[PDB]
Amino acid sequence: ALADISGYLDVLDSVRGFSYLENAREVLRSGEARCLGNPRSEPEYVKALYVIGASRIPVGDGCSHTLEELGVFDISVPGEMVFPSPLDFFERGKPTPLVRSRLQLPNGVRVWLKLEWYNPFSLSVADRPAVEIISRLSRRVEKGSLVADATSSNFGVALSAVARLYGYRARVYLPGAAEEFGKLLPRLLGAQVIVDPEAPSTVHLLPRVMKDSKNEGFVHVNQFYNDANFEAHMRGTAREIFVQSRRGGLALRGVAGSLGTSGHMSAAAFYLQSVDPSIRAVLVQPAQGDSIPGIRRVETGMLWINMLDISYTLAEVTLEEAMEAVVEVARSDGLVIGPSGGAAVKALAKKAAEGDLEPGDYVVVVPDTGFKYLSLVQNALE
Ligand SMILES: Cc1ncc(COP(=O)(O)O)c(CN[C@@H](COP(=O)(O)O)C(=O)O)c1O
Repeated sequence: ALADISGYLDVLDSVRGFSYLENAREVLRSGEARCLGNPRSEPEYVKALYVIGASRIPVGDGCSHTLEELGVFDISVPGEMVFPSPLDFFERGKPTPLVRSRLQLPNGVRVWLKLEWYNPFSLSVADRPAVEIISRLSRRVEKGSLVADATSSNFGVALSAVARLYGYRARVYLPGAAEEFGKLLPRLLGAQVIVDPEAPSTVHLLPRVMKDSKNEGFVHVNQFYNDANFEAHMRGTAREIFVQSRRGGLALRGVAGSLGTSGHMSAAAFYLQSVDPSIRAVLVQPAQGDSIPGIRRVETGMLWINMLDISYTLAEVTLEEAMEAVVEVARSDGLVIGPSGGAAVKALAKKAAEGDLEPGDYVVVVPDTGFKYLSLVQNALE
């Protein structure tokens, strides 16, 4: 029998650790889930169903239910794109678009771009962990409280918009090299902004954010370490790639993407590899010395990509190459993607050129829109 999962969402605040992900993997592998006689007594199984995108739980004795029955494949978007409020727009206005590029890659690699700027608050993939993180906290943190984090730009914008929509104040910390939209748009959205010209990277800033958190008592939502980030992408980004691949008729052979906190690409690789373990994940390594906004090198400390049972391949990409790929996609598709999106197209093209990849459909997650990076666009034009 089926029950509405929204009833059982306290397992989100009681289950800890990654061991529940075994259940998520097996349900996705087998395409079905066993009924729970006492759902309240299996909180790991319930969390696993939420995390893969079920809206209903299987309840009863000996029965089982398919992904489709559990609502993994439910259509959420009203055909007419009308929404009673901004958060309902964020929630129901999904999947984000998956668009075949006209770009031709060597060796039968067909390229599809998943456009994460179609998120309403930061015009970036960072809306999704902001919403899930503030939502989970809205259960236990009193309204009016301050929330804060370190960001490269995007997550701090999404944080400021989302915290305000739920009744919280926000503070964002940024390094001096961050884009101007990152330092300015949070103030527009009513958040306090702290810029460190000394900080060379966003993780550099984490000790200061932690220290100020002890002194002032604000909630440090810590997108680097908060599992709600990874879980937002499992039930959003990754489940969409799966559902979009199936209903789209793609022969999905891999996904490509870039790593900041590593939340969205871990989710993508973990989720799809549960369904089919030969699916590649090609991941961008910014070249040592180079700064590509929003992203960073693996060895510098990433939670999910490291701890989860995920296969991936790295590719080194310089900022110059990322920008040449922004240029090619624009001229080829008329879409203007951000530097980290060009970096992932470039990483996929490298692997294609080397003969490493099966022919088929590859999805590239494009984190944001190039319109936000005019100085780098001007440099690339040269
Ligand atoms: C523009 C851009 N491109 C890629 C990413 C990577 O997503 P992840 O968190 O792996 O999921 C982001 C994410 N931006 C964060 C993190 O900045 P860091 O370099 O310290 O991870 C942000 O603060 O906005 C992004 O913005």
